[PDB]
Amino acid sequence: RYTKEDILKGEIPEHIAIIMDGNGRWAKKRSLPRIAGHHEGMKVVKRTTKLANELGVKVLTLYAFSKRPKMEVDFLMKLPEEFLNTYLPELVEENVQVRIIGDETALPAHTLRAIEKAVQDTAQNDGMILNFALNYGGRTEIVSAAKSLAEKVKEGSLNIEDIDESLFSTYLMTESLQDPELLIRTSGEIRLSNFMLWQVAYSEFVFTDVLWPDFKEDHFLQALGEFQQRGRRFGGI
Amino acid sequence: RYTKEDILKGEIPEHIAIIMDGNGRWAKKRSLPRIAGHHEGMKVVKRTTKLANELGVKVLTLYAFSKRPKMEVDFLMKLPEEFLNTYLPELVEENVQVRIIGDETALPAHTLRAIEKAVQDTAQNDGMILNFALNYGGRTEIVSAAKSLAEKVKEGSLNIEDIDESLFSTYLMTESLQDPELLIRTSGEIRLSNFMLWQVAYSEFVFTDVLWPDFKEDHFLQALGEFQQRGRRFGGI
Ligand SMILES: CCc1cc(N2CCCCCC2)n2ncc(-c3ccc(F)cc3)c2n1
Ligand SMILES: CCc1cc(N2CCCCCC2)n2ncc(-c3ccc(F)cc3)c2n1
Repeated sequence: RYTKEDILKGEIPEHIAIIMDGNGRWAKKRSLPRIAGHHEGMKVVKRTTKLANELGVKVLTLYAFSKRPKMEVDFLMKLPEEFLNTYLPELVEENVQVRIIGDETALPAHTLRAIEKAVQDTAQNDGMILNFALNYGGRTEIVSAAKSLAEKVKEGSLNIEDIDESLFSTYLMTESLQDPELLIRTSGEIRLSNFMLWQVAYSEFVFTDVLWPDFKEDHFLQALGEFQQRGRRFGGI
Repeated sequence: RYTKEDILKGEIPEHIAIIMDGNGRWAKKRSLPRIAGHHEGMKVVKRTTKLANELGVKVLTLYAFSKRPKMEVDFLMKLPEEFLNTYLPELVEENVQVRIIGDETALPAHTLRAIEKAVQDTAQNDGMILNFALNYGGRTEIVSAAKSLAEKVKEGSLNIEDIDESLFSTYLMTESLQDPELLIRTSGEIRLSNFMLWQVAYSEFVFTDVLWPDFKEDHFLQALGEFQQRGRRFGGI
């Protein structure tokens, strides 16, 4: 419905967050193994990155889910390395900054050292930020912020009366990131699932039935079109 | 589409939260003054309370919004008193517990003393809880929880390593309430608008274009039907 051209003439949210869901359901629909769903979603991460960056998006936060059989768990823990293997050279050429939020202690040393090198390899780029949220949880992030504030208060380098909304935001894992103007959730679930609770206080939400491996350029455009037409509504605010 | 009978044979969320929006837009549609929108929404609070309580709902959290002309601001600040005036005797007979969350210091003394008496007048009831959220904000609630935890840590009655997800929940304004299984937002906006950020981490969300003064029994049923059919879906989880 919405061509690319139409979308560009309109407003482009600086920070988009996508809850990438439905990789396994896609595989089942396809009569394919579950791991083939996750691999296909990996290629969709690339196309989304490219288009969002072409579109002038400034931050793209992609959320990958967390008790499946431990062959599948190990496989997903190796996806970052495969993705970075195949797509990092064009990520540095396309001027992307690779970044990661979440509990990093949940991944093996080898996976972290691959991730951390792609990070420092793109840190001197200044284009789009590609933020991967891994083993990330909204409530845990909030509680960890409170505990670190409590510890500075305990040590006497922070006074409780100086703890305010903006200071609290500096203690979250997204401290140097503007809040997402747009959150997209694929695979038909209409929930937040413990994702960026504090940060999406005022974000527009766009839900779609489309499964993440199917969520290609046209579907991405339609969500932007949905975002834009909300800005063109009349009446009260 | 969904009769009452159908809805009852299914599962009833124990805690529902509604973002009551669209009172003014309804008035404009009706060629009526804005304050007549707010008064009509007040009568919809009653019918929703009655039906939810008949339906066996255990907690009903209703959210009323917060810079309009100061004739309209003063008018909304007097709605609690009018509502409690007209509907409290049947709220005590219908076994409802009236409760309130939010920054109470934002209302005048007379409005608080009316609210607080309706509270203690129903405190010895044990049926449905009717929770009114007034001058309530998700982020401020979270920050106030951190500041009180910081203060017990400062005084030495709490150790930082004992601050966890469940303890953090005890410091929110909804401390003695289960998280809502269902959040409903009327008037067509698909956003949270800084409402119960921590508490809706896992809630099902139901959005509707219906304006709150129009949101009567049938529309309420359809949202429950929507809630129930999500539980009957197949595939992955
Ligand atoms: C669970 C682990 C996982 C799963 C996963 N999926 C499954 C989630 C939906 C996308 C399909 C591929 N992806 N896709 C990219 C990454 C990635 C992570 C870190 C990084 F630095 C670069 C890329 C990824 N990581
Ligand atoms: C802003 C103040 C306001 C506005 C308002 N609206 C406007 C919001 C949508 C509902 C229409 C009537 N309502 N409806 C009930 C109450 C109420 C508050 C406290 C209490 F103890 C009992 C009832 C209410 N309070």
